[PDB]
Amino acid sequence: KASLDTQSTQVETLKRNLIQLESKISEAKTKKEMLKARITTAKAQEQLQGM
Amino acid sequence: MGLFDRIKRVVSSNLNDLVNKAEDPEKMLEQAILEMQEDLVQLRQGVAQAIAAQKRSEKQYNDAQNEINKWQRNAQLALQKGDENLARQALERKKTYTDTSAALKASLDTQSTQVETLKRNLIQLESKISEAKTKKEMLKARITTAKAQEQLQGM
Repeated sequence: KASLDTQSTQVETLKRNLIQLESKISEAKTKKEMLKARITTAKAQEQLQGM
Repeated sequence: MGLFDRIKRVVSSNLNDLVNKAEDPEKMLEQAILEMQEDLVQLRQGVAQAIAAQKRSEKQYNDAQNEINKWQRNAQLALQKGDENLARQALERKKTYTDTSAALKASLDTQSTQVETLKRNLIQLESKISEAKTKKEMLKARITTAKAQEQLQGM
């Protein structure tokens, strides 16, 4: 029972860690999205040259 | 000295030759436009991905809220039980979860603001391509006038 309780506590922590990890990837994606927005501005400058 | 001097003469000739080969109004605009179109599609996909990512975060946030509610019920049960340790553990669990939920909500709000900006940017980008098309249309009209002059020669 003691081992099970410890195991139960451990799995819950892992699940919480997994959720945190999942949150971290979303944050990275958000950072990537900001970078993508910057790329569009560079593309716009190129478009002006074409005109 | 002349080696450096030789490069300058060569560079001017090389630069002039290179620009002339690629100096096509339609080709230059098209290449940039194609890249822009691809970028726009990628941006739209990214926005869709961001929305999907945001939805996943919301689901996680919803689960956390449900967990807090479950914890609250347990805390109430602990008080009825009269065990101090059980009640204390529940309170600690509620506080960390609440902080996490608040952080998630703040992140979600920021994400929501960011996706909206991207959507607005995409709309602006879409407007920009239309403007380019309008410019191209004006150029096309000019071409017809040139064709008319050629037609007169044929007569």
